[PDB]
Amino acid sequence: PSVFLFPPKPKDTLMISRTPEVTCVVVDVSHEDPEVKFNWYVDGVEVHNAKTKPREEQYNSTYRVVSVLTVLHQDWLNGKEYKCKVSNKALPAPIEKTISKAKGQPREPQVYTLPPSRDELTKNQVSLTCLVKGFYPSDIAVEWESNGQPENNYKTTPPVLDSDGSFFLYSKLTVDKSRWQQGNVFSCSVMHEALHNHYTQKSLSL
Amino acid sequence: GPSVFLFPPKPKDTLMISRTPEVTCVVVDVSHEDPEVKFNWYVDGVEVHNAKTKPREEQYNSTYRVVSVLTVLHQDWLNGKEYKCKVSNKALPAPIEKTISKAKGQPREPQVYTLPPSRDELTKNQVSLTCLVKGFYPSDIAVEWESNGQPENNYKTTPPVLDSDGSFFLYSKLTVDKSRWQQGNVFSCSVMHEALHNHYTQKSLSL
Ligand SMILES: *[C@@H]1O[C@H](CO[C@@H]2O[C@@H](C)[C@@H](O)[C@@H](O)[C@@H]2O)[C@@H](O[C@@H]2O[C@H](CO)[C@@H](O[C@@H]3O[C@H](CO[C@H]4O[C@H](CO)[C@@H](O)[C@H](O)[C@@H]4O[C@@H]4O[C@H](CO)[C@@H](O)[C@H](O)[C@H]4NC(C)=O)[C@@H](O)[C@H](O[C@H]4O[C@H](CO)[C@@H](O)[C@H](O)[C@@H]4O[C@@H]4O[C@H](CO)[C@@H](O)[C@H](O)[C@H]4NC(C)=O)[C@@H]3O)[C@H](O)[C@H]2NC(C)=O)[C@H](O)[C@H]1NC(C)=O
Ligand SMILES: *[C@@H]1O[C@H](CO)[C@@H](O[C@@H]2O[C@H](CO)[C@@H](O[C@@H]3O[C@H](CO[C@H]4O[C@H](CO)[C@@H](O)[C@H](O)[C@@H]4O[C@@H]4O[C@H](CO)[C@@H](O)[C@H](O)[C@H]4NC(C)=O)[C@@H](O)[C@H](O[C@H]4O[C@H](CO)[C@@H](O)[C@H](O)[C@@H]4O[C@@H]4O[C@H](CO)[C@@H](O)[C@H](O)[C@H]4NC(C)=O)[C@@H]3O)[C@H](O)[C@H]2NC(C)=O)[C@H](O)[C@H]1NC(C)=O
Repeated sequence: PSVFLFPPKPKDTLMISRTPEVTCVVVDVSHEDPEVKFNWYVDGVEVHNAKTKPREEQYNSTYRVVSVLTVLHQDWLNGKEYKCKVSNKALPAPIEKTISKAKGQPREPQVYTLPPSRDELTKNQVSLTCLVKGFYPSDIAVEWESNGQPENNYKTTPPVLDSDGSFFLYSKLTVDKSRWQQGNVFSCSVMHEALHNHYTQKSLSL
Repeated sequence: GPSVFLFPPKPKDTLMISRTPEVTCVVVDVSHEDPEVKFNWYVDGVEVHNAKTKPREEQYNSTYRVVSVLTVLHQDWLNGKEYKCKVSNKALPAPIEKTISKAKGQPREPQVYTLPPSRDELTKNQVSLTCLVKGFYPSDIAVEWESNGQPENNYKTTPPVLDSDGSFFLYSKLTVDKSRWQQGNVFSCSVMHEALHNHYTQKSLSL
């Protein structure tokens, strides 16, 4: 087999109402030795909370077996280490993989909305841009709204490392030019550990 | 045994006839016991004989790394020819074949828009000049900034991102001193992509 260990989604660790989890994915499980055991540890202290998902027979005739561990928001954000220890009869010895939050001082994102270029105003749809810079760690979530309703026609770049060791990204919301021209107000919502209440919003309208 | 990585040309290299685009087939984890490596190269399945293969080089981990480089014609790559590298070695149960080409699809022309700093950014020492490039296909592209003929050092560009209509977009962010912006220096975002006339377009930005 092989073992991959995955962090929680950024949004999930920032809101207590959400449920962040670490996920341990075991691939290339054969039919001849299908028995997978998981042990989990949080800073070396064994914990007992994880659930194994119903496996998927993969299209290469191997099993994908997945364990999910719920994490405390504040444990993840304070940098605790999550160790998944995997065993299987085709493995020489148990594989461990460990994960934790990027290390270092969190830095507050600066959020800037930018209207469409004049040149773009010739098209049927236009691009509303939210630049989010100066943040650390790169874990962040960005969404758009209007009139408190999610606007879902948007795409956000991955975080990119900037020259000062912080990250930036851009999010692009596309809207019908007629919605823009009629003065509708659009909001770029940013969630990040270094924002007050883990959230901020910036408006954009004509 | 050995593992093979096959690398495409850089996007600028296939777009400018002055440049030399190359496909590079790298074999690592070649052992001492079976160190001979043989490459065979194909273009659309037809064998070609003009690659340049370098002697094996031992790595610090006591395996060999062996590289073969095939020059490609600009128009072959841009017409979607498939380049196959086949690597034979006596430790393998069968030769390893790897293939690379430009992503399949009709090319699409990048639309290039420049956007000035947000009003709110103007209380900072440095401001952000943004170039939005969208609607392009395939995703191979190059973006640069300059002012007064000279390249601007401090910019970063996002990877291409797949858009909801199947084309790509990206943004590139040039950081300048607020004073330079304020004095009306003209900056220009230049873009190179196969679906642009002369594989180039440029858009300017100033206050
Ligand atoms: C023994 O040593 C050798 C040599 O290492 C050297 O010496 C040792 C002792 C140490 O000192 C090392 O620090 C030192 O470097 C080891 O050889 C390495 O082997 C690994 C695999 O085990 C290779 O990993 C691959 O790397 C490529 C990227 O490689 C480029 O970038 C590297 C730096 O980032 C650079 O080091 C490489 O030279 C190479 O650089 C490029 O070179 C090309 C050609 O010259 C040039 O044109 C470019 O300009 C230049 N670029 C840069 C940035 O410099 C990476 O792409 C591979 O990942 C793919 O495959 C993975 C599976 O193996 C997979 O998980 C990844 O997702 C990815 O998969 C690809 O995904 C995309 C979709 O996005 C898809 O399109 C692809 O199809 C898919 N590919 C596949 C195959 O599925 C991968 O990580 C190292 O390159 C190689 N090092 C060298 C120098 O050749 C060896 O491991 C050691 N052995 C042991 C037993 O220890
Ligand atoms: C049989 O069929 C199977 C399915 O097709 C196939 O299983 C596949 O196996 C490969 C390994 O062989 C495995 O590859 C890893 O993928 C990691 C990313 O996985 C993400 O994203 C992919 C899509 O990109 C999804 O398919 C995955 O499901 C997974 O999704 C994430 O999962 C959880 C859901 O629980 C979510 O929370 C996430 O939201 C979700 N993300 C996304 C985007 O969807 C990738 O990290 C791995 O890369 C690392 O390891 C490689 C070595 O194997 C390195 O080459 C690579 O460089 C990465 O290295 C790490 O990088 C760090 C620095 O960047 C280093 O510090 C680390 O040390 C370094 N690790 C190293 C060197 O070991 C890796 O590619 C696929 O995930 C898996 N597919 C599925 C569906 O599970 C089988 O192989 C098939 N078998 C055979 C024999 O043919």
